[PDB]
This record gives sequence, structure tokens and C-alpha cells, in this order.
Amino acid sequence: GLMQFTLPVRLCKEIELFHFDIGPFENMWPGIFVYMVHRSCGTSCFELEKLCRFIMSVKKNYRRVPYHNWKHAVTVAHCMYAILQNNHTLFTDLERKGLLIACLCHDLDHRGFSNSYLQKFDHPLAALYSTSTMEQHHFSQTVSILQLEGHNIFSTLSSSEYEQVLEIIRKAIIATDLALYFGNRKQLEEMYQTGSLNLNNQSHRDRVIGLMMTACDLCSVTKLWPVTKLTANDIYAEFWAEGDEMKKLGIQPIPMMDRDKKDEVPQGQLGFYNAVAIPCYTTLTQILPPTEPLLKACRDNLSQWEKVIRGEE
Ligand SMILES: CN(C)C(=O)c1ccncc1NC(=O)c1nc(C2CC2)ccc1Nc1cncnc1
Ligand SMILES: [Cl-]
Ligand SMILES: [Mg+2]
Ligand SMILES: [Zn+2]
Repeated sequence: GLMQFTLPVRLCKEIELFHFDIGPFENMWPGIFVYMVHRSCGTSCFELEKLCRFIMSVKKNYRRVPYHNWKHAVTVAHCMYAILQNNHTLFTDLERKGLLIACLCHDLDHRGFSNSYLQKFDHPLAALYSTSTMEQHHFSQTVSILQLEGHNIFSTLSSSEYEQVLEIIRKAIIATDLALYFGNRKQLEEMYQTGSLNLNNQSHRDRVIGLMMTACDLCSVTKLWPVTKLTANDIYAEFWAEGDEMKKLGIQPIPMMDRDKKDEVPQGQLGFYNAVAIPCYTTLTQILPPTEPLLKACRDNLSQWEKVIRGEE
């Protein structure tokens, strides 16, 4: 009950910032996440004995892949924690509890392959779920872990607060299907420029929470350049692996994934930053002004990639 988590000074300070890196020590990530829940939500809203057991069962079910791993989960959780603590009044007791859990579980059991590769390989999960394949798998794995004995961190919610919270987590996890992000932002832009955006419209929150999730999931691009550049390797190791696996099915992969077309990365980083990231954080700032630091940092990194092209690094 009275068992606060504290962090080393530098961590206690830097964690509150959007561009925080959770560091190379696996064994502190669970404390960091508990710390975030206790500050973001209250010291009460999860039984520690149950949270810690959930966290470790969650960690246990992330695989040792270069990018879509346990560190990515906690990175994305952290970025969501930065948004919640800078938009304190806007979000319900439950929205805070479910979103942080949503972020931690958003990529459960990821194998390091796109929805595309599941379809062209004809993986069972592509048969069981026609769209948002991995994302429906991830939400599925979340419910499995919640139904293990001694793992129901939501135990004390009512029947209806429970279905309210499992439904926040489900749409939140689905929204990390970047194929849905594009429509979701277009509609949110159209509703902010026309002035129809209304955070009391449930279907409107849904979309906003949807985009926060895109923003949190993409937040490796909102870090300091040395973090961003070193993450870019990890995401490209999965990309080139999947390219290798496309070639094995006798399909030439998009160039993003062809490890012969390594020369073309910086241009593809530009393309990504212009098509996805700058828009996401632009629209997210419009809707949630205090999240501007994410846009600012995103822009800085786009600039850093323009210098790579221009042979200045
Ligand atoms: C949709 N579209 C155009 C592209 O997907 C894209 C295209 C050309 N090149 C790269 C692309 N995507 C990425 O680079 C990227 N993608 C994801 C999510 C799986 C989609 C997350 C992060 C990314 N970058 C990054 C860099 N550094 C740190 N973290 C992440
Ligand atoms: Cl606070
Ligand atoms: Mg994912
Ligand atoms: Zn992710």
C-alpha cells in the first residue's frame, strides 16, 4: 500500500520528458513502468503483487527480435505516460489505467514481420484475422494473460468498468495498425478544421486515443538523434529479414526491405517522416497542444536525415 517506487535522480527527472530513453538495463524497465502507473494513475489502482506478475508474464511473451521487443513495449508505454501527465485533466481514471496497459501489450508475441508477410506466407493468423492480423493477435494475447490465475489487475473494477476498460485496450491496440492511421488522421484533421471535434463524442475520443497510440508507437522518431539513428538499425534489421523472407517466397520485396537497396534508406526515412510522422505529430499537437515537444523533436530528426542525404554525415 505505502510502497512507492523511486528512481535515481537523473531518471526521476528525465522520465517526465517526451524524449526520455529507458536505457540498456532490462532489469529496471519493470520498475520504470510501475513508477509510471503509480504517478500517472495513483498508488492504488492496481494491486502490486498482481501488476508485477502481469508485467513479467507480458515481458515473457515478447520475443527476442531486433525492434518489436520488450524495450519497444516499455518505450511506447513511456511515451503514453508523457502524454497523460502533460494532458492531466482530459482523461478519465480508466482511460489512464487501460492506455498504459494497452501500450505495454500493443505488440505482444510479435515475430518481426508485417501483416503483408503473414498474408503472402498464408500464416494461420492471416486466416483467423483478415485485417489488423498481428494487432488482433496482440489484443488476443493480452486477454489470455489477463485470464491467467493471479494476473487480473482489473479484478476490482465492476462488470461495466471492466468491459469499458477491455474495450479501450482493444481499439487502442487495433489502432497501432498503421494502415488504419491514415484514414483516422484525415478524419481528425477534417473534424478540427471544421470545428466539429468534440471529446464528449465517444466515437471522437476513440479516434484521438487512436492517434495518441500511433504517436506513442512511432515515438522512436521523437528521440534525440543518436537514439533515433540507433533505433533505425533495429527497425531495418526486421525489414531486411522480412525482405529475405519475401525473396524466399519468390517475391521481390519493396525496396524499404531489400538489403541490397541499403543506399536508399535516408530517402525512405525522409519519405516516412513526410508521409507519416510529421503529419501524425502535427495533427496530434493541433488536438493536444502540450504534446508539441513530440512534433518539435520529430522535425529535428527529419532535418538530421536531410543532412545524411546531403553527405554532411
Ligand atoms: C508507411 N511507410 C511509408 C513506411 O512504413 C516506411 C517507408 C519507407 N521507409 C521506412 C518506413 N517506415 C519506418 O521507417 C518506420 N516504420 C514504423 C512502422 C512499421 C511501420 C515505425 C518506425 C519507423 N521508422 C523508425 C526510425 N527510427 C526509429 N524508429 C522508427
Ligand atoms: Cl501529476
Ligand atoms: Mg505492432
Ligand atoms: Zn509497436
